[PDB]
Amino acid sequence: GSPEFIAKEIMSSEKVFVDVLKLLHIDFRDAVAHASRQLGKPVIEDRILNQILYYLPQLYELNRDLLKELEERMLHWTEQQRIADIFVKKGPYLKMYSTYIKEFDKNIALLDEQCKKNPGFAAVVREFEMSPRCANLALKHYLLKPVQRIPQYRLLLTDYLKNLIEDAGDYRDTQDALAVVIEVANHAN
Repeated sequence: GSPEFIAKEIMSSEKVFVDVLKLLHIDFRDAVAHASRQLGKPVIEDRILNQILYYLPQLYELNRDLLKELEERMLHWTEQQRIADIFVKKGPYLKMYSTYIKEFDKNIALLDEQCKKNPGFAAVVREFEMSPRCANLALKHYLLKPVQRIPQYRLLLTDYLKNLIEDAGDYRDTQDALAVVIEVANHAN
């Protein structure tokens, strides 16, 4: 059925998106930590790294849990055809993507500055980008994914709503979830 197919695509694309958040918050951060242990001192100041990886601990925790809830829903779809309440519940936290989007250009410029002016950090970034984990895509490519994810939620939830029955089941929560994600998406303007 169309609603289940679209909900499955929300889940499957969320698996990929959470893997990007892992790449940034866990794998890249671990690479910096590894270089810092090799050197015996931080290769970059924590406060600067955390601004480059802006809100990534919060976003990783938020979407890791969103994903696991979606996975539970899709495993039990026969008995309960609902996903949108999960987005509505997490609304206050999804609003963190608004500041992520609004600060993106400044935080990418900070990444660029730090790679040009801090050679130990530049080396970690380049070696990570060339590693199989990144597959020779720049860190900025992955840091853009949260910006791109919010319009994807909008498209997917709009298609989901189109295939629901009015004022039954997940319909009203899908409307409210769409309102949350549109408010976030507008910060790209």
